Amino acid sequence: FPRVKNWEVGSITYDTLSAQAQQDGPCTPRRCLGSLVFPPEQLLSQARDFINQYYSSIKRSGSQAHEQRLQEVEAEVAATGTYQLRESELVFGAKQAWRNAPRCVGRIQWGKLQVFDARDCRSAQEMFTYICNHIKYATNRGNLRSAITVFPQRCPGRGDFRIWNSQLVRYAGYRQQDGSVRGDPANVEITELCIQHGWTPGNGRFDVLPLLLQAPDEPPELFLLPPELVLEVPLEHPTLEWFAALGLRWYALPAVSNMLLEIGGLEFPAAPFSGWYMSTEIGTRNLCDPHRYNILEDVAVCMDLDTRTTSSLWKDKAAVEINVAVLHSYQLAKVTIVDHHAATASFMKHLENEQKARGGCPADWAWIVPPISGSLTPVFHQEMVNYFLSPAFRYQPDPW
Amino acid sequence: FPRVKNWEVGSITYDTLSAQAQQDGPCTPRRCLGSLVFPRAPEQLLSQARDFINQYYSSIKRSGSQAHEQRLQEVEAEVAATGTYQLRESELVFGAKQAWRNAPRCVGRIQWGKLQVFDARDCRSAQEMFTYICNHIKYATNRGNLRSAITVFPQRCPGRGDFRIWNSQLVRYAGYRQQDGSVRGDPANVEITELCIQHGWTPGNGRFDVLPLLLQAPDEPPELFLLPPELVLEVPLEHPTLEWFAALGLRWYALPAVSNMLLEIGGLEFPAAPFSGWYMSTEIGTRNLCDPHRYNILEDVAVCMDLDTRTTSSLWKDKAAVEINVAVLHSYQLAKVTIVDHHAATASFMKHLENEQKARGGCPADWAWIVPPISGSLTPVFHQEMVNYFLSPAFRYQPDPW
Ligand code: HEM
Ligand code: HEM
Ligand SMILES: C[C@H](O)[C@H](O)[C@H]1CNc2nc(N)[nH]c(=O)c2N1
Ligand SMILES: C[C@H](O)[C@H](O)[C@H]1CNc2nc(N)[nH]c(=O)c2N1
Ligand SMILES: CNCCCc1cc(C)cc(N)n1
Ligand SMILES: CNCCCc1cc(C)cc(N)n1
Ligand SMILES: [Cl-]
Ligand SMILES: [Cl-]
Ligand SMILES: [Gd]
Ligand SMILES: [Gd]
Ligand SMILES: [Gd]
Ligand SMILES: [Zn+2]
Repeated sequence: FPRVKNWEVGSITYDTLSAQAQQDGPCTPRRCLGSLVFPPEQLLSQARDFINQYYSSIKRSGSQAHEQRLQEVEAEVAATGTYQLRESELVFGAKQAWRNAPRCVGRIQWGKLQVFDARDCRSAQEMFTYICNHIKYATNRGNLRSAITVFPQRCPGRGDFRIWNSQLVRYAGYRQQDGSVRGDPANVEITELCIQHGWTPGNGRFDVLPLLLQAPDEPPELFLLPPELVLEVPLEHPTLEWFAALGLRWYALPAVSNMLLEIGGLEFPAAPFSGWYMSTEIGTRNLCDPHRYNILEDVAVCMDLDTRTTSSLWKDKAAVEINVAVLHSYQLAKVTIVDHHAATASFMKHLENEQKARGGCPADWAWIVPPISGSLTPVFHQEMVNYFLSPAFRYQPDPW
Repeated sequence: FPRVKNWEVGSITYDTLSAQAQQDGPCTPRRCLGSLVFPRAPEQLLSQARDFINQYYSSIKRSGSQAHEQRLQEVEAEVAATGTYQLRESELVFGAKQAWRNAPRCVGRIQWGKLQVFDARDCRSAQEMFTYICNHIKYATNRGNLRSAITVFPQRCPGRGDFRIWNSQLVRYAGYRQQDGSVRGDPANVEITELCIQHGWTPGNGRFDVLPLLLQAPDEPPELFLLPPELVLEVPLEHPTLEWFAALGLRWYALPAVSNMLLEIGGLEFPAAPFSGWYMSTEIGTRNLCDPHRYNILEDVAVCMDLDTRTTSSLWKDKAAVEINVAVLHSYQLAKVTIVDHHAATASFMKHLENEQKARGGCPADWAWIVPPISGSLTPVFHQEMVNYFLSPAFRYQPDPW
C-alpha cells in the first residue's frame, strides 16, 4: 500500500484504493512513462464489477434487489450478446467515471452532474438536437452547469455514433500562401475536413467550427451551430486599455466530444461531457502555447517589456496578465470560471474526501499541477498515485 | 522501445537507452509513483564493475582491446583477493561525469562534461576532510564566476565506517524553533541545526545564520567545523524597481553544493562526494523563499506591492512571485555571481536531450523535476514527454547518519 506524503504539512496517507487498478498503465519497474499523453464474453466480468459497485454505494450489498439485478444482466448477455443499463446505473456510472478521471482537477464537483440519456437516438439531425439541448442547458446564460449526454452504446455489425470534433465549440484554422495558420492550429485538421464536407470557410481567426456529426455507417453531415447558442466572451484587461483592441475571445462551455465513456463493460464512443473552465486552460495553454494561439510575445510588446533578455521574465509577466484578463472578462460577462488557486485548493479538499470515503484517489500529477505558478498551489507539494479505475473516460482513435 | 513526442513541434523519438536501465524504480503497470520524492556478495559487485569498465573503455574508443580485458581480469582478481577494488584516477573522473549525466532530476546537464574532479580518496581525518571542503568551496565559488566541481572522499570498504557530511549542503542557513511555535531562519534545517548545537555550536539568532559543518570520519562521532566567513560568498537581495524590497533583509548564498548524496561507480560506493554547480533562479526565488514551509515571504511581498490579497482571482500570488524571481536574477547579476533563469536553463536542457539522443539513444529525465515551478508551460520542457529510469554511475539518496 503506497506511502503518500504532503510536503507542505508533513502528513502521510496510504493509497489502499490503488489495489483495484484494472487496465494496467504504461509504467514498469524499469522506466516511468507518467509524462506521456497517450501512453466476446469478457463483457460480463466488467458488468458484474460495475453492478456490485452500484449497490454497495447505496448501501445495498448482499440483498434481494442486489441478487436480483445480477441475474437480468446474466440473461441479457446470454440471449443478445450485451445488455442495457438501468437509468440510475447509467447516472451512477457517469458520475463514477468523472470521479475516476485522474487528469481532472475539478472533481470536487463529481457528485453534481446532469445526465441526458440519448440512448434511443437514431440519426444525425437527431444527434444535433440532443447536442443542442445539452449546450443550451449547460450554458444556462453563463451560470454553467455540468452535463453529459450519452448516445447509444456501440454494438457489433453496425456503425458508430461519433462526434468528429474534439469539443462542441472549436475555432477554425487555415493555412496560407506561406503555409502558416490563421486561427487555432489545434483544429487545422478538423477544419480541413469541414471545408471538404461543404463548409464555406470564414476569413476570421475565431470562426466557430460546424459540427461533423456521424450516425452509424452513414457518412458525416455538417451541422452549423446556432450562433445565439454559442456563448462567447470578448477578452479585455481590467487596467490595460489596449488589451481589448487585440480582438481576443474564448467560448464559455468546455465540452469534450471525442472521448469514450465506459461503464460496466459497455462502450459509448459518443458521450459529450461539459463543465466550466479553469482560467489557465484558456489564458495559459490555449492562448500562450507556442503551437496554439502563441500570443505571448504580442502582449509583451504592448506592455513595452524587454523581450531581448529572457531574465527580465517578460514571458512570465505577460502570461500573468493574459490570465488576469481571462478571469476579468469571464467575470464581467457573468460566465462561471475558476482560477488555478481556487481550483487546486478545492482538489486538495477532494483528496481528503476521497481518502476517508474510498481510501485514496487516482491523480495524474503532471495534469493536476497548473501550467503556471505550479509550486504556488498546494497540489504541487502533494504526492500522488496514478492508476486506472472503472468506470472511466478513455481516449479513442479518430474516426478516419 | 518507448515512443516519445514533443508536443510543441511534433518531434518523435524512441528511447532505446531505457532498455539498459540498471536498477529498478517504484512504478509498475498497476500504478505510477513518479511524483514520489523518495522512491525507495562479490558476484554482483563483479557485474556492476564489469559494466562500468565496459563503459569506460567505450568512451575512450578502446572497447575490446588488450587494455580493456586487462582491467577486467585485474578487477576480478582484486575482488577475489580483497572483496573490492580501486578505481584508476581517469576511471574516477569519467565515473563522476557520467553520474552527473545520468541524474534524472538535474536540468543543468548540458554542462555534464565540464566538471572539476578533486580526488580526496587519500583523506585521513575529519580535519583533512574540512581542508578539502574549503578548497572545494574556494575553487567553485571563484569570486562569483562559479565552476562545477566535485570532491570525492574515500570509498566505503569492509572493516571501516564511512566518511559522511551530515549537512545536506555545504552552505545552509540555520532554523531555530521559536517562541511561539514558529521557525526563525530556514525551516528546512531545524534538525541539522539542533544537531549542531547538541554538538557544541553556539547558536545565532538571525534569519540567515550560516551553519557549521558536521564532518564524520570513519568510526568517529561527527566533528564540528565553522566555515570561514570570507569563504561563503553571499548575495543581498534587492529589487531593480521596488526599492522597499532591500528592506526585507533577504540574502542567499552563491554556491549550491549538495553534500549528503552517495556517488556510485561500478559497484563502489562513495557516501561522501559533495558536488556543486550554480543556481537556477527559481530554486531560490520560487521554492526557497515562497514555499509555505520555507521562508514563506509571498504574502508579505504581495501586501507591500499593494496587491489585493483578499481574492485569489486577482492573481496576487502569481504577480508577487514573479517579482521575487526578478529580484533574485537582478541581485545575482548586480553582484556578478553566476545564475541561470528557468527559460535559459530549460532551453539549454532541450539541446541536451538532442545531444543525448544522437549520442546514447535517449536521456533519463524526471518531468516533474525538470519543469520549473513557475511558468511551467512557458518553457519548452513542459511540452516534451520524458522517460524516467535509473542508469549507473549515479548519485543516489542515502539515509541520514543520525
Ligand atoms: C465543473 C468544473 C470542471 C473543471 C474546472 C475541470 C477542469 C479540468 C482541467 C483543467 C482538465 C485538464 C484538461 C487539459 O488541460 O487538457 C480536465 C481534464 C479532464 N476532465 Fe475535468 N473539469 C471539470 C468538470 C469535468 C466533468 C463534468 C467531467 C466529465 C463528466 C470531467 C472529466 C475530465 C476528463 C476525463 C479529463 C481528462 C481530459 C483529457 O484526458 O484530455 N471534468 N478537467
Ligand atoms: C552548473 C549548473 C547546474 C544547474 C543550473 C543545475 C540545475 C539543477 C536543478 C534546478 C535541480 C533541482 C533542484 C531542486 O529542485 O531541488 C538539479 C538537481 C540535481 N542536480 Fe543539477 N545543476 C547544475 C549542476 C550540477 C552538477 C555539477 C551536478 C553533479 C556533479 C548536478 C547533479 C544534480 C542532482 C543529483 C540533482 C538531484 C538532486 C536531488 O535529487 O535532490 N547538477 N539540478
Ligand atoms: C509532455 C507533457 O506530458 C504534456 O505536455 C502534458 C503535461 N501536462 C498537461 N496537463 C494538462 N492539464 N494538459 C496538458 O495538455 C498537459 N500536457
Ligand atoms: C510531491 C512532488 O513530487 C514534490 O513537490 C516535487 C515536485 N517537483 C519538484 N521539482 C524540483 N525541481 N524540486 C522539488 O523539490 C520538487 N518537488
Ligand atoms: C483540451 N482540453 C479540452 C477541455 C478540457 C476540459 C473539460 C471539462 C469537462 C472541463 C474543463 N474545465 N476542461
Ligand atoms: C535540494 N537540492 C538543493 C540544491 C540543488 C542544486 C544542486 C546543484 C549541484 C546545483 C543546483 N543548481 N541546484
Ligand atoms: Cl480548451
Ligand atoms: Cl537550495
Ligand atoms: Gd505605447
Ligand atoms: Gd520604484
Ligand atoms: Gd514587516
Ligand atoms: Zn510511472
